[PDB]
Amino acid sequence: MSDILQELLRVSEKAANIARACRQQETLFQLDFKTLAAVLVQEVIKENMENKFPGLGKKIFGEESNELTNDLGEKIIMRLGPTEEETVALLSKVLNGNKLASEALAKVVHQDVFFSDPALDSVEINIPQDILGIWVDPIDSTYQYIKGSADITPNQGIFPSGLQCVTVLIGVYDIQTGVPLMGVINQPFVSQDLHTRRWKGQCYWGLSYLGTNIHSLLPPVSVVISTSEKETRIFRAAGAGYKSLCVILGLADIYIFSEDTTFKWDSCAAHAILRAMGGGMVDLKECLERPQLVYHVGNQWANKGGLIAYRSEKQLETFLSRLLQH
Ligand SMILES: O=P(O)(O)O[C@H]1[C@H](O)[C@@H](O)[C@H](OP(=O)(O)O)[C@@H](O)[C@H]1O
Ligand SMILES: [Ca+2]
Ligand SMILES: [Ca+2]
Repeated sequence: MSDILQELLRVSEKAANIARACRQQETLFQLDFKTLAAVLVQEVIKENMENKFPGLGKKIFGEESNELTNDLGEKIIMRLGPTEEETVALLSKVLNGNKLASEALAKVVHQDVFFSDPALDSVEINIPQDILGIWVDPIDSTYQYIKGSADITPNQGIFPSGLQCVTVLIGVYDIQTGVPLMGVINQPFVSQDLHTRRWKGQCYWGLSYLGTNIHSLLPPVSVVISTSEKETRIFRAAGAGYKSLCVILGLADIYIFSEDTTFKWDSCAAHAILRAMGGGMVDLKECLERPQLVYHVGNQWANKGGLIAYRSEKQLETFLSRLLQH
């Protein structure tokens, strides 16, 4: 429902805050750290949603485990809190007792966020909690996150690489039918002030429930196609979330992926937002033999057969016609 969606936006901003903190504070920029940040962000999302909506916390699935393996080989189960002290203790257990890295992490983990949207505040939609499943990618395009390029110049509005390709993806789907219902995409690194080195982000939301379709306000902007960097008119770009975003905003009309290296958490949130706009994601191999992606049944959680992401079915039929006449 709209309430759950507002909470998801809030925790998306907290996740973006953790992601930015790990690269803009010197002690965190010091420092496997990428999976540490990913597992931490996923756990922050999960625990916030469980605390605000009891019973939801078990329904939140993601790319990361909640277990980590420190330098000694100890398995540590990630449970934060109940407040900052035990979080600093747990982080000192994972980070070999580096006290100020632990303290900075717990400081931005437990820091309250009051990020809202007046558009979604008046929307009053209720959805029974028992039917909701959640796929979460805490940090999409991890290689661009660690690479940290800030100076990349886009091509026709599309960044081929850089921190702009990093996203936090939170998708909600129907447990029984497998249809995506709700979507949040957080872009933590959209704009950087050259003189303060501070990054401004963006967030996009969508909802598609029983014939009702709402979405966040989009900025104003033959076919334009986005492909990934290792895919084997047409632009290359990093990030599954980011390419779906290019389709959402209209920077591109089709996003094709022919490999089987995406998963439900890569595509769920974006699929829901696209669905709220008349678009969707279809199974690529299924269309070529002549079928929307579902999120309740696995194979394991990979989107086997690749995908096409589209905002307008007009463009999809045009493209498939021209495509398989060769
Ligand atoms: O950048 P591409 O070429 O679109 O490749 C995508 C990449 O962006 C991420 O979505 C990646 O997940 P992750 O970054 O979370 O490991 C996914 O597995 C790759 O297939
Ligand atoms: Ca990821
Ligand atoms: Ca991913």
